[PDB]
Amino acid sequence: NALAATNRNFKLAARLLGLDSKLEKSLLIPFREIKVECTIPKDDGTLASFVGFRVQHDNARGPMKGGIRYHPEVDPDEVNALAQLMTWKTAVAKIPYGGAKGGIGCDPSKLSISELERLTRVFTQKIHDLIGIHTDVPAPDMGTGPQTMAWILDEYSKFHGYSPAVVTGKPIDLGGSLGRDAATGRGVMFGTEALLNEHGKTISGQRFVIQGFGNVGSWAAKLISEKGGKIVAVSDITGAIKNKDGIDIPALLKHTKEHRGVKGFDGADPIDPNSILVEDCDILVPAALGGVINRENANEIKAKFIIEAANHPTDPDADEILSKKGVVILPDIYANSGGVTVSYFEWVQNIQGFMWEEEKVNDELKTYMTRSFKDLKEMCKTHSCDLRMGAFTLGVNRVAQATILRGWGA
Amino acid sequence: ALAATNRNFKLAARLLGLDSKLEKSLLIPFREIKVECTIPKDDGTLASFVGFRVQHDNARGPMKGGIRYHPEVDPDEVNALAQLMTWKTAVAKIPYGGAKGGIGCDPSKLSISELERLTRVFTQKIHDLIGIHTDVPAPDMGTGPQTMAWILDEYSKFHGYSPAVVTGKPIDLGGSLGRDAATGRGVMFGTEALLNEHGKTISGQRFVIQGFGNVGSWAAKLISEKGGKIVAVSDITGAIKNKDGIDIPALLKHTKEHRGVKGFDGADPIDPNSILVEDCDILVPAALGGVINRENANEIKAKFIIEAANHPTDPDADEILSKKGVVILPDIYANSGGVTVSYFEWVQNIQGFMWEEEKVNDELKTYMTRSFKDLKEMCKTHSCDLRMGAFTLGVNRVAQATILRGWGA
Amino acid sequence: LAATNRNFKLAARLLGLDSKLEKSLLIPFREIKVECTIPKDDGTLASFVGFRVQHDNARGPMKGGIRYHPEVDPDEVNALAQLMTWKTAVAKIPYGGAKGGIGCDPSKLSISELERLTRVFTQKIHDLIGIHTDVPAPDMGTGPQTMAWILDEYSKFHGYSPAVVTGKPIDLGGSLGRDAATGRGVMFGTEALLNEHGKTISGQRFVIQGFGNVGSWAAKLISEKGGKIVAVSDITGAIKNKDGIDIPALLKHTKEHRGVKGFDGADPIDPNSILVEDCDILVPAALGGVINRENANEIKAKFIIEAANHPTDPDADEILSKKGVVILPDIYANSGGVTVSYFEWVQNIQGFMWEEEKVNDELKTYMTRSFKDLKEMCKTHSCDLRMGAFTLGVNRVAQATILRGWGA
Amino acid sequence: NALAATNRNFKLAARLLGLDSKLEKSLLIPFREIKVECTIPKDDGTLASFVGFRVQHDNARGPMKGGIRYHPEVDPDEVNALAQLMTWKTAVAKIPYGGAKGGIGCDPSKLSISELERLTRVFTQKIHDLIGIHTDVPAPDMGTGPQTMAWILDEYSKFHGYSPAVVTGKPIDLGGSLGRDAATGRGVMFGTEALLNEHGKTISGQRFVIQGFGNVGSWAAKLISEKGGKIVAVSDITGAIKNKDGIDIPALLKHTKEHRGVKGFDGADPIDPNSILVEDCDILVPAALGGVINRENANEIKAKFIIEAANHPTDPDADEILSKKGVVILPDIYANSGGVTVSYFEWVQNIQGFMWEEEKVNDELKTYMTRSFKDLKEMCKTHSCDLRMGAFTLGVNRVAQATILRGWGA
Ligand SMILES: [K+]
Ligand SMILES: [K+]
Ligand SMILES: [K+]
Ligand SMILES: [K+]
Repeated sequence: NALAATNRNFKLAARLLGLDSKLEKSLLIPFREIKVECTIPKDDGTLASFVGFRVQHDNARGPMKGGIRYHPEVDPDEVNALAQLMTWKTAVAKIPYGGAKGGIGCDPSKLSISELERLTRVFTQKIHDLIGIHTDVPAPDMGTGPQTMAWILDEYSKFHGYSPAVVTGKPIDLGGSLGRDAATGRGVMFGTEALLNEHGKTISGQRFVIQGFGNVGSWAAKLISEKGGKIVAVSDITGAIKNKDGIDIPALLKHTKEHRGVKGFDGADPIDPNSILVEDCDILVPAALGGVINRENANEIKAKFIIEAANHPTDPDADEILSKKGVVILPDIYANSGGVTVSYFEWVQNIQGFMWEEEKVNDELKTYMTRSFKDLKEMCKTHSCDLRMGAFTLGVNRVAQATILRGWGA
Repeated sequence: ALAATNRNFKLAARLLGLDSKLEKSLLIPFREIKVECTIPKDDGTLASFVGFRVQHDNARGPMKGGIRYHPEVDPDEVNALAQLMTWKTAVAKIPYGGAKGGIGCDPSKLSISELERLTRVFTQKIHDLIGIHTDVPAPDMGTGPQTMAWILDEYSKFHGYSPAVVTGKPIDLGGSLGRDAATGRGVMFGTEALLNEHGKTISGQRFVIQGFGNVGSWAAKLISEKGGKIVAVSDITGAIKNKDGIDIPALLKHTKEHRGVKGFDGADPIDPNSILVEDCDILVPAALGGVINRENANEIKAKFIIEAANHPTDPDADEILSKKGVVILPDIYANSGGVTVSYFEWVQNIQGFMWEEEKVNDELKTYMTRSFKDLKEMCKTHSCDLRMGAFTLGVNRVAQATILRGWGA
Repeated sequence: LAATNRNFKLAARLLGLDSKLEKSLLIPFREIKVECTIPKDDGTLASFVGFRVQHDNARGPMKGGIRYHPEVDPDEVNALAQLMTWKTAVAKIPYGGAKGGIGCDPSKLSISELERLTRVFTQKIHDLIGIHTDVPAPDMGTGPQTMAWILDEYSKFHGYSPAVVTGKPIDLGGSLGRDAATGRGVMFGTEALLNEHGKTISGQRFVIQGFGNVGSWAAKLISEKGGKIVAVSDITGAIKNKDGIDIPALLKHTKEHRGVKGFDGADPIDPNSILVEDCDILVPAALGGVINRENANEIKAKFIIEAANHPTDPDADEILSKKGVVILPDIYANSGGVTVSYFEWVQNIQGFMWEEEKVNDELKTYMTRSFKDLKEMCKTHSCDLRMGAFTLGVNRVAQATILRGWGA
Repeated sequence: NALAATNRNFKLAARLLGLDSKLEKSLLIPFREIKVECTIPKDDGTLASFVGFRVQHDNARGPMKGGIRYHPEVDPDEVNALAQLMTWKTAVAKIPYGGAKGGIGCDPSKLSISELERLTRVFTQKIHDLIGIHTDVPAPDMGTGPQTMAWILDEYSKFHGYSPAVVTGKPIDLGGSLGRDAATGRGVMFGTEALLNEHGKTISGQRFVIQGFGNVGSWAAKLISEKGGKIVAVSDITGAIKNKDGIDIPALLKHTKEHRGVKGFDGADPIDPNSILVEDCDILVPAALGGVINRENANEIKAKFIIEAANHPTDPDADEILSKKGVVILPDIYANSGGVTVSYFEWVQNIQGFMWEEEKVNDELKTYMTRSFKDLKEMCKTHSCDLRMGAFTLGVNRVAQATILRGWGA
């Protein structure tokens, strides 16, 4: 209900710009769509056939970037929307990538680790000629992780020699970047301060509600509290906890790693899991799932700021409700761009054959996100639009310019 | 009768002892590609088209399949034809796999300069996905030898001169002699093979040929030259009959002059809808699919039907004509002379040395008789009709190569 | 071992070969060792060494088998690779000599492990071989399926490459007549040898020691050319018939059973006396060094066809050299195999398979020409057949080496 | 030779870690071993045939690195040991290389410069397909030098285009690195300060005896005196000299370069050339050859610290004797790693197409060696072992982790 909106925002941005319909159509059509057969022997000896795939949407601004999703549900339209979304996101970030997205229709929880490596290596064999250091650089996604990237790297290197830059999100021992783990969360804290400063405020003192406590949410909470932010409520799959005076995030993290959830945490009262988004605060950070803010609860949001750390957490219905209430929303396409930005930095480090210290990684991230927020701000002033539309017009403009500069045939 | 393809495959897999897991893998195509083809039109404005190529199976060698320029593109049909080509090349005993591709577009609305432009972009967008030993495209609806010349030309910018990358080229650019008559000549070859098995020969037999294009005319020419009596021929302009035999050479001059058979002295005109039920020995549907169907199958008087066209017999008519004792030479074999000679064109390009036409035709006789022998022996093995014998033979060969090559332990 | 090197220096001195050029001809072009580590079926790791000696490629791509065997003597492997270089030159096929394998016991591995290992080996050497570089073939412990796996795995790195290996299944581009190739070659050379002496295969009495893949095929085609196969031995025992063993009937018996011992139509004889049987033509077809000091004087044949490799070590060579026993050397006699393996490659290069009659007809052409070239070397240097073969082969490699030059 | 101890140290380190015996077996086996025929025309026209070779031991952690030896003595076992040592050495240094080692069995002192170029190019032609920018990067060694590398670079570039990164040790005019001459000596001084700092000490004031005065030894004395180190005794090819207040190193360096030895230096009294190891001081630097410290001279060593600047300078017996005395030994695998580390920097600069100023080379060298020393120490803390074993365990562990992360197929 918010991802079908991708094409809508695009067409909206294209109309904000003076985009010609013929160029718009070209930008909509992906550069390449690939489906491959992945047949492996299972541990019981019998054959198992899976379909791997890769949508390579756009490469005008450089090599394509996108995750590999191991998930049984594969909608052709949905995957295409994500590949296109990555094209604008990389453009908003001003990193020299295009957008792509791939995966294998499969359920990893029903495969042995032996089968998952076997499956991953076959998939790499079937697409090795379609990706590459300067063509398409995959990344982890739902159902895959650093070990997956390691296996891809190993098999790919058999066909083209050692190629650490062919995937990002690798283990540190295999050429992964420092700061990759904290990247998206750190970006969320960075972008929040940029937006607050634009209103004469700073993170220090503000009250935060963080819905979701996975990698992104947990890191956000850590770095934000370290900036003086008052984290008053946090939820995860195990429950939701509140502390009006501020949750001690270091203590929570220590509890959360040991106990595998925020539930049972001494030092914060448990609260109704369905009250977390409507809890009283200044800044609301949806950091788990999509569609959690909708027509059913938009009027009950109390924050003046919503930092879309998760993807598509706010449906179009809630978007217009909160606008007509003075709520500013930092759109996900910008708010969580620290991840893909740092992945660009990982690739750069591999291209340069020399890793950066973490202070440099983080320093460049601050620079890239400061600049992109400024450009994002100026697009809004130019087109008298909200932040989300400013991000899409900014992204579509850059792709369109690069496309035009490179030309079509004769 | 086209969507019936999976029916023939699923049956053949059951006639063979194929494991259900291996059967599913054989159904899954090796690769499916969609590419953006945007070109500047003659007026300067942009035009965007989608090109595509389904590469179904390559167990038995490089993939082979036509390129279709047509605005209507059904994904299932494209996949079905690619799968069909996999079985057909296996029946032919030529070392290819099956593929099928094209661009969704209407060439009648494009200038010739735009069509070259569009063809070159498509080649640039897929050149890394085809190749001398990978995938050898060929013409199909909306493309022809000129299109192949353009592909050859653009592909060679990326890989050096590569005449073997496409078949159906002009003779001047390494196309094969005998390429025009190949399908038609193959039909006559398969007819004699089938008749020889019944102690009969072409000489004397009465032929009805529905459709008089390249395939139909060539069959009529070469069959009449073997002593066959063509008693009726129909085409887009009408149908003409002569119970004592139509003089094909004279008819060919009339049809080349008058762009149709209607008006030919030496054959009375007859109802174009009556052509399939005319009295004869051998009926050659050579125009369209499904022309022999549930409504007219019982009314066929021929003891043999030579499927020169593709899918001329619906499953319904297959059983009616089977029980009435009609032997049907199935399309997958009967018109394989074309794909066989396209293999010969490629072989000649691979060997850097063209064949005399007599060699082309002589190898074709060898390839189609030997494949008929194997086709015959499969039917006896499984007590099945020719069409089912062909699918089981084709699926068995691919399965053998797939199993020999393995799935990485 | 050093058995080969002994013939080589002898041939090198027969020709006027420069000692420095001779040293280079002896040194192999390349020696490769690679680690092949696979997970075993129980999950634990297993590490094997693969290897390939690439001896000489002056005359074209190198050719040689892959042997899966636990015993790996570096001296043997180099000797075999060097021998292949000479063998391909006597055959006049445009190949050089190479030889490789994996130290492992295939009898202790599942087919899953054997496939895994084969593919890993291919990954480890794919960049060191190729359709125009080095074309492997089956050998001890490998067969057509092994070639199929190599073909499949190699093709992931370089596209479909049927010509990268020979000995493939026919379903994957293997040659017709490949199975009978070596056996037919021995029959061809026997007729050439007899024709030089005013005799023909027809009428001559054959005792055939060994009835494996090669021996069985030899017996078949000679019986069909009128040869009287009067005694045959193999791993299970020996049978004799002065009027001739019916090779089809013998083949029927052996195909049902696992040996000829029990064959109606030939009474059994002593398994170790076959070499000393009364006949005109004796064919050692099993193992090396079997013709030796202990039984050389008791050979009654005037003709010995070396179907096996190194069946006569130097000791018997000189004993039989006197008294007039003719020996057709292994380097030529079993070259039918490597010749038809060349034809398999040619067919794959041409993308168009040959009828079997063409394979066999070209086989007859290539071996006749090489025999004629072989005899003239013997006449030129007043030497026996074995040295004549070495002189011919080493001459061809040296000529090719010199024409191509050394930079300068 | 403490060279044959290589397999000795490894199986120990592999046992200190929980290394599966089968994985230990694979880590022992080299990835590839190559022998090639190198036949060239000599200047008199006659043929000469040589055998070139390259052991490529391990590449789990990256491209292989190793020297090319032009030397008539070729022991296969020793060459394999050296390539294996390099695998561990690069892992301790934390540079992304594996270990290799090669050469040509030949005596360059019996060859003209024209024949040496001919032979060098023929060797490159025979192995060009087995090395590469991301595969295996050779370097000078005994019998080869910058000119050798220039010829390799030139001939290789005919086959793969300009490839300055294919070898290190190049002439500076062809992309060689600044500071490469002082690298090993400077590295010795860096590690010495790192070691002393853990003991609350600094280079300043302490007494140095430096045995051997080659490239490494001379540079060490130079850099050490400049930090305040008191070099009280020096040995070289011509003899040994002493000065209880400290030998004036700048003045001596002037004396040694003109005269080509230390024999004759005003400002330092001569001493027994065979007494050099038993001189009283704080830090003794064996900097010439291996096995110079053995059981016969171990008990009377007066230093609390031995900086193994040379390779294999301490035999196993003395290692335990000096441990049983409170003597700390900085092992050669770490102490002289400045060379290989800067060779990595040379490669990096060529990969990036942009040379570093010398100060940057030296600052990065300091960074890499302090970081590796800190890592080396924490390994000792975990395994309660000496510095030498701490280095092997650290290197073997890193290789083992990379190997496992990349996996084995199925
Ligand atoms: K596009
Ligand atoms: K398939
Ligand atoms: K040689
Ligand atoms: K290893």
